[PDB]
Amino acid sequence: ESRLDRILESGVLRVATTGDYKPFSYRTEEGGYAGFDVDMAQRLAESLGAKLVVVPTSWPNLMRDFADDRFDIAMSGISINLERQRQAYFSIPYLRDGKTPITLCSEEARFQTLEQIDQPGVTAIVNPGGTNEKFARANLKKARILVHPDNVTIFQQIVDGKADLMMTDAIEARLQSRLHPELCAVHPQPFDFAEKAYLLPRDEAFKRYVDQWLHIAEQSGLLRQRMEHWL
Amino acid sequence: ESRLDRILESGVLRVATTGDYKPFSYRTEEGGYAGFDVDMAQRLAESLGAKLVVVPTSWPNLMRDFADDRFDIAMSGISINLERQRQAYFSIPYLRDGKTPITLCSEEARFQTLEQIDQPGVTAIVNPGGTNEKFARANLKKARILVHPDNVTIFQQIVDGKADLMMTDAIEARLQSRLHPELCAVHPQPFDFAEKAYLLPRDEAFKRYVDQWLHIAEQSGLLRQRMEHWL
Amino acid sequence: ESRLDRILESGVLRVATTGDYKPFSYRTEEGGYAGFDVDMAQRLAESLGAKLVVVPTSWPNLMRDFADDRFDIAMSGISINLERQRQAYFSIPYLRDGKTPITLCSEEARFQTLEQIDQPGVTAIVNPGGTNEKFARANLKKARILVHPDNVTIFQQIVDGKADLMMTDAIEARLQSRLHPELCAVHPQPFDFAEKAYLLPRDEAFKRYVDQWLHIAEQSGLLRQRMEHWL
Amino acid sequence: ESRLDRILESGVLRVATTGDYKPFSYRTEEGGYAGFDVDMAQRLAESLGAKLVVVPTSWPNLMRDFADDRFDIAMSGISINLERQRQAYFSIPYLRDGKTPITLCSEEARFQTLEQIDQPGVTAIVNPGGTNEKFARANLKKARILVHPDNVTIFQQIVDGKADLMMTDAIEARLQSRLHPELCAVHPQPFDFAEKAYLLPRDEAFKRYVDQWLHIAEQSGLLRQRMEHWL
Amino acid sequence: ESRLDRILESGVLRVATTGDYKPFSYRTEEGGYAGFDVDMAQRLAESLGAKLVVVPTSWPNLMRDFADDRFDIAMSGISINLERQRQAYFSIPYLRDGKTPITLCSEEARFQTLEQIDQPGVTAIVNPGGTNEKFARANLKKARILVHPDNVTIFQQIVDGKADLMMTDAIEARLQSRLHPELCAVHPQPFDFAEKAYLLPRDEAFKRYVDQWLHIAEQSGLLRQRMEHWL
Amino acid sequence: ESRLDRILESGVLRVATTGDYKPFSYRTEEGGYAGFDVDMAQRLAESLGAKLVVVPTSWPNLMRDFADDRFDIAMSGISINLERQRQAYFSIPYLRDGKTPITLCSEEARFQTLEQIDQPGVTAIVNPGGTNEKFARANLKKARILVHPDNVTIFQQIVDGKADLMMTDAIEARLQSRLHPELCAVHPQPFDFAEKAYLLPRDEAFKRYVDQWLHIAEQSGLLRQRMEHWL
Ligand SMILES: [Cl-]
Ligand SMILES: [Cl-]
Ligand SMILES: [Cl-]
Ligand SMILES: [Cl-]
Ligand SMILES: [Cl-]
Ligand SMILES: [Cl-]
Ligand code: NI
Ligand code: NI
Ligand code: NI
Ligand code: NI
Ligand code: NI
Ligand code: NI
Repeated sequence: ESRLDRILESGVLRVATTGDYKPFSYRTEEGGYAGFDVDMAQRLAESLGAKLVVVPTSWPNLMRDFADDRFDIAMSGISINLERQRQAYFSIPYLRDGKTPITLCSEEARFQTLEQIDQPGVTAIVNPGGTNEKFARANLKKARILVHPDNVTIFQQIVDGKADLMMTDAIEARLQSRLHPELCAVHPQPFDFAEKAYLLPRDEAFKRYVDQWLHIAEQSGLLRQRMEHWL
Repeated sequence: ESRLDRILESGVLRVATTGDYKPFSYRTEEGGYAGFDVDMAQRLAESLGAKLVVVPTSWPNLMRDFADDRFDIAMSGISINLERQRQAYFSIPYLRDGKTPITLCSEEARFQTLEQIDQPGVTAIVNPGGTNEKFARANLKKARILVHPDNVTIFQQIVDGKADLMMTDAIEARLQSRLHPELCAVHPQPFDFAEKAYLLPRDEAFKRYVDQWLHIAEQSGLLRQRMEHWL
Repeated sequence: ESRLDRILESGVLRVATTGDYKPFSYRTEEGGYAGFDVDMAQRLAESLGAKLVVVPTSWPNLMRDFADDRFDIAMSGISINLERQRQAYFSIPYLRDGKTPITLCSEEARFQTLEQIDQPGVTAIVNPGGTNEKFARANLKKARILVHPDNVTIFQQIVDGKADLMMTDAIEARLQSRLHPELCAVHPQPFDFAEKAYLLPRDEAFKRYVDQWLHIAEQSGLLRQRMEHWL
Repeated sequence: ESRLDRILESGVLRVATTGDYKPFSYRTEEGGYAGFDVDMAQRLAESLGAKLVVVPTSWPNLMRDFADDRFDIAMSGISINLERQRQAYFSIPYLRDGKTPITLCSEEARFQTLEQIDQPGVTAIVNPGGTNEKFARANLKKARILVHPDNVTIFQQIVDGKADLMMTDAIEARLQSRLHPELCAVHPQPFDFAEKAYLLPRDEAFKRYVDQWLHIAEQSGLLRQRMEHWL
Repeated sequence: ESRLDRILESGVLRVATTGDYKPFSYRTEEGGYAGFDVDMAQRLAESLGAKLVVVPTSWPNLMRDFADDRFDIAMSGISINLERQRQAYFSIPYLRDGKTPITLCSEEARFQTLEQIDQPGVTAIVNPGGTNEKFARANLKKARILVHPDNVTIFQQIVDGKADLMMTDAIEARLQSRLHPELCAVHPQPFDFAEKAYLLPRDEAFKRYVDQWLHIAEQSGLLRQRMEHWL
Repeated sequence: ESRLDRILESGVLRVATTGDYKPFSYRTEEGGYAGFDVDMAQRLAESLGAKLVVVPTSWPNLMRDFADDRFDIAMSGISINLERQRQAYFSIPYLRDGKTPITLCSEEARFQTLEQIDQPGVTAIVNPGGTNEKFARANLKKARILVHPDNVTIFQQIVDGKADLMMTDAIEARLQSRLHPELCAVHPQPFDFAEKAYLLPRDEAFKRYVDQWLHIAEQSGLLRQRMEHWL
């Protein structure tokens, strides 16, 4: 009936992950994968008596890969949103997040609200083809949106004065502000709300299983332990 | 597979509503529909890229209209109950409510408990064919139950002395006690428990979508904003 | 479509229960069944206009009986675990529990953690073929595990010095420590986490109904009332 | 030692109240006092075996009357603030409130934040000599502040176009928006935070008593009962 | 300045206790004292580098002994009430309780509310000179109140048919219903609210210390540990 | 009467701080003070219309300086403990913390509990004369305690193999594990409980004021804002 049965029979759990989003999912020096969600993936696979098989995907290709049935579950710092919910399921959430500006610490007071940010003289930098760009284009009608394809240098462009800010996952803003003390994550009284969860096929029994596993992890304190370790 | 796909393809969301229950659902002077649940309906339709098409229904006809597939979702100050759950699904809840007496303020102390209310000398007035009548007949074995078909004058009958009280949705009792300072909503330490939710077909993917949409509204604070506006 | 419809048509709800686990499920002097979960079962059956038909099962046979479709729901102090979730569904939970040591009160400080317990000189007694034995074998690599088939005398073996402790449901440890003031339930800052819930077939509509019924019981305070009565 | 002893000996509790703030404190047709805080005052006096003696005061005179020892406690919809805390004590709080704009419903979107409100072309109306005026002058450096002494007509000035909005207690904004459907209370995701509490002398034992009384009212559900009745 | 300093200098903490209220305070076979509050007392004394000296008191004499300064703190299953708050302080609370009927299990449905209980044909038994008698006389204007001085046999009188019920601390009702399976503690949706706390002199610094000690016990989980052990 | 009045009259608030505990209190390149608690200190002083005057103190001298009345309040990442509560007051708490091991990440599993840590072959390093040393000596009867006076190099000694771990404030362990990815903060399901608060004189009115100020900061979200900025 269900993918749950298929996974139990094959002894393989195919987990898609991007490897481009520390602390959730990133590449080891040896070319392997590591991170909070890789850790969780190992635990889910083990609960199913299954080998963990990591399937590479990317943000632009995530939903195409989903439709093509390239994986059983995607675990990679993925936000729940209604566009994705059109085609897929999500597990129960494991983290509260949301987009938020990262900007020069010296300019923090200037960029608290969309109204302050959405001005002709402002430049918001974004990476191409993902939810960051969608969020910028949906919420900025006046500010310049600068699309920057090289994610290795994107935050550096803010420091270098090519852009005023980027609006990205709060967890990313926070981490980058550590990598670049020059930068600060804006933190109003919240800027946007979202949750992280695991992307699932439209499969009732498999979702019930994944949710039960994640719920036990959450209530037992295991989830918090791993979050304290990684995040 | 799912009604979710059908709605996404047709670009129409059919929402049933009664238009007889301010603040959830009522008629504008022009003959249109307005209210908290009409507002929410517009937001759900928009999230689906769909036109909102309001389908009239009524309390006596609600479940018949459901069975006849006259709508995709019903949004109209509808309480979750197990009788309806026999045939339909409900979304996650958006409001805690429950039946409660509305009575003369001067008589408030007399009507705190079913035991006090369920006495030969008491008259409880009710509207025909809905959950109010069912609740009265299930909980009053001694008191007189007076069925009154004209909802425009029903609360006036309490003030006029034709009945001692009515047991109805707390939100309605509260509102009517504003319309008629003569009346008070009874508020024990609670009288009955119920939640309001949206009536759904037995459709897993569509329910998951609606719940995700409503959950985001709830956690982001949007739901509270609209409740503060309307309720 | 659903077992929900079948139950509504037949007017019978088949509930499996073990009758070997006071306060959830036990036998009356007359050979009937009683307990918290029998009480709840009566309420669920009544909500469905159905006769309650109790179907005997046992811990070793529970999942076999499930696979054989011997019952509609099992209600018997059953813990949610992922092994069972492989084949079945669970309702939303009604009690937080988890395994915990029961030991001589005089030895309580010695048996707070698995590390203290899992030592060559320690003997943990367990009943055969259930989750207690599985838990012991999964968590004790050094201590002796003593399998004792006679559940009537099993706790007596601790008092009699044949074993140091047993690790069992906290609710059971607590109750037995009342039956035997000689014994104490260990209570660290928690030892293991689990929830009790009702075992369901993979049936979406029936699960939605059961969950709605149980949710109303929980939020209305009925669940707490019955727990205060029995537990 | 304490005013507590003095009140217990004299059998009189002097409670100051303004009588100008329904639902907390207002005047009856006969010239008496009524309201939520008068109700609570009666209960506190009764707990002390004391007569309730209401002592009139006003917002401009409140702290002067306090310094002059004209009362034992003031109960009148009073917000805790640090200016008052310089000289007085407060009981534990009984209501969460805070200032918020009340404006034309048609203009609600324009007045969500101080930044939007504090513009040259905007006029904020306020009553003289209280916390409303202090709040306006502390938070508006550009907008016009219009001082209006006649509290009976002050909200009417907004409707009449003499002012764009007033920033006042949320409970007042809410109530006035009921009196004038023309007006709406602004409700962002919160605009300002404050609590209502009772004004006390610097008297440890008397504060401990009042807090114990109020805590019992809160935890027993009595407080909520009276709030549901009045507010 | 404070009793805190005096206790620190003398190295003695005088704790009053009744020894007539298991599980809080009772007598050992050897004539010593034991119980949850004796345990807590030892911990408070130790934190102060002080010897624990237990001072006997009784319910009728508690406040007289307080006034006579016979002890530093009383720890004995004592409820906070406003009568005691007239003269003494209380620590922050450590347990939520309240009076509740204990009655024959077969009669449980008959005695849910004061209204049902307060009838001419009903007899409520009470022990003399304490809060139980005060509660009965304050809340029963019709029922017979039977004063029974022998606390060893008082619950037996209910079983023996000399009385219908007693209204006493919920923790006591619960325990007695264990001692006498014949009896049940009534548990409405709550009957009365009260908290247990420690009785303190009007001494600010000593109260701040005791509260800090108890707060740490509560937040660290120590309090729950001891409650799980004793209660 | 109170120091509150004295501060209001003098227009000076003397705040003691150590300047040796980033992120709470540290020295700027210019020799000034900075940090979360310096930020909060500025806000408290401003609320009192007072100049902030920072008074240097140190961990060994803190309580001596308190007794000598060298300051009005101490704000410096100070934990509430009962030893300090003997002489001083604390404000309400602003942060939950507690001691926890920091150790090599590779050795994390070995040092989860005091029992594992307190072994002959283990060396715990500590700084002299503070709560870290007191905690080590109170909880380690077998492990070696190595006292290391140079706080600049103390964590380096763990990395260098001179010690296995240090037990220190969780916030410090966390920060140092960032400074030294080589190290990890242990995070069991909690190791020890403590709160941070501000050290106050035994002065009722001043404590009530400080608590009111801090409570407003907490409930308004200001406290969280500053914590998100600094911590
Ligand atoms: Cl770690
Ligand atoms: Cl509005
Ligand atoms: Cl019972
Ligand atoms: Cl009312
Ligand atoms: Cl125990
Ligand atoms: Cl920041
Ligand atoms: Ni770790
Ligand atoms: Ni609005
Ligand atoms: Ni019962
Ligand atoms: Ni009322
Ligand atoms: Ni114990
Ligand atoms: Ni910041």
